[PDB]
Amino acid sequence: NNMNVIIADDHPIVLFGIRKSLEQIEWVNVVGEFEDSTALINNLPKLDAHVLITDLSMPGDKYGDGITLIKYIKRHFPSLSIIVLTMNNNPAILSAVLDLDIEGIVLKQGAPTDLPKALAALQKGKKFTPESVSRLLEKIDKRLSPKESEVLRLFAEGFLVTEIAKKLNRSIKTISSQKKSAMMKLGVENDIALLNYLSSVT
Amino acid sequence: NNMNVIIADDHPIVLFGIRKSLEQIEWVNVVGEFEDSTALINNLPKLDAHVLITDLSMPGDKYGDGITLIKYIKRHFPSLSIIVLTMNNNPAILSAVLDLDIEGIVLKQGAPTDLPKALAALQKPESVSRLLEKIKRLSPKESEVLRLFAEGFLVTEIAKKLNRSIKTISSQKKSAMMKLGVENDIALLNYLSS
DNA sequence: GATTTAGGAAAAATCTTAGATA
DNA sequence: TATCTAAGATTTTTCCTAAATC
Repeated sequence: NNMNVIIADDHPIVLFGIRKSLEQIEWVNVVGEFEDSTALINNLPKLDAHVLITDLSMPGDKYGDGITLIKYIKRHFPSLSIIVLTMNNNPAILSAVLDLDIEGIVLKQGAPTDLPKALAALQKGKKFTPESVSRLLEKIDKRLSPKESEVLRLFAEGFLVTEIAKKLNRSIKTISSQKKSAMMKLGVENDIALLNYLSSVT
Repeated sequence: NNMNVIIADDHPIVLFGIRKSLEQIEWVNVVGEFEDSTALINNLPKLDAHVLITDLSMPGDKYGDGITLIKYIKRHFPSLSIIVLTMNNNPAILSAVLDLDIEGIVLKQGAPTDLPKALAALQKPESVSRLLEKIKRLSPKESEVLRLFAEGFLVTEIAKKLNRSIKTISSQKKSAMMKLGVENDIALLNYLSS
């Protein structure tokens, strides 16, 4: 019935915001606020807590951030239910976080009543998906072929398409075709978006 | 004597946060919260308001965002004092924003008290703008074009948004890269995240 | 039976340059 | 002096479409 929450976000003004917005829900209890991964993981065993609410990227270098951070948490506190609350509009990175079996994603964009919804579905033992989230996942075997991986690696290294083409003794259109379809598979629409995925799981 | 604030940020959870933290200060009045540039500029004349508190980037395509958006505001409501509350430790982009002559910056990182400080200095030359200044500088368009790019927008798309030619925007991006001593798009973005 | 490879067509982004601004 | 703008020819990349490969 009653609920124990830990909030982790590196923007203190946001942390304040989540605390104040969660303060409203009388079956929720804020039990720790944390600003880095390290303070978080150190105090995790100390608070019996049901729910962790985190952003992806934050400071904290021994335990990391993003996927890594969580994966560590699911591994070591499997009892603990994580909601990711992110600014991240990237379909692929969100998609990777959903392959982790977490209990929620909630974008920081247009989601005033989303969090309470996300948390309320956690009592029910159900998942919530913001309309905003599923919209972001509309683009989406999504696993990529060996050439596709190569072409992508080289690209994520700084190499240009025409340069990749020279290196692998293949046509520019071949390499572009390869990159382009990798991006299709990954549900990612532009180079900025691709590179950001490419450093998320890396 | 009393103070009227308009808050504009696209994260509603954050908007809530700022409203609740400002709610504490009895000589401050939240008079409008806004989530895009267009709703903001449309309601600007409707609220006699002293202070706009904004992030850089938000939706709103008639009037844009960031520098452009600000500059539009200082042009049309020069009475209005803007505090920018932003979420990036990019030195270059911030550099351009501090050359803008607004009446406050506050980073979203580590600044629970900074916002009422910023507002309180406005009662009584800029302290807040002084505060992290120490920490090859790029031109206002150059910063914008770069920001927008690093936001995921394509050169062609940037061009559409700003009602300017693709060659203008490319020329701007390219020279920003030159200023920054960076060779290619991969290299630029990687800088842009430090 | 999907991946690997490209052709021409096409569009997107850069290398010029150059007037204008301020 | 540095910055804002964009036409002009050029380069890079993608769109569309289709062949051999494995």
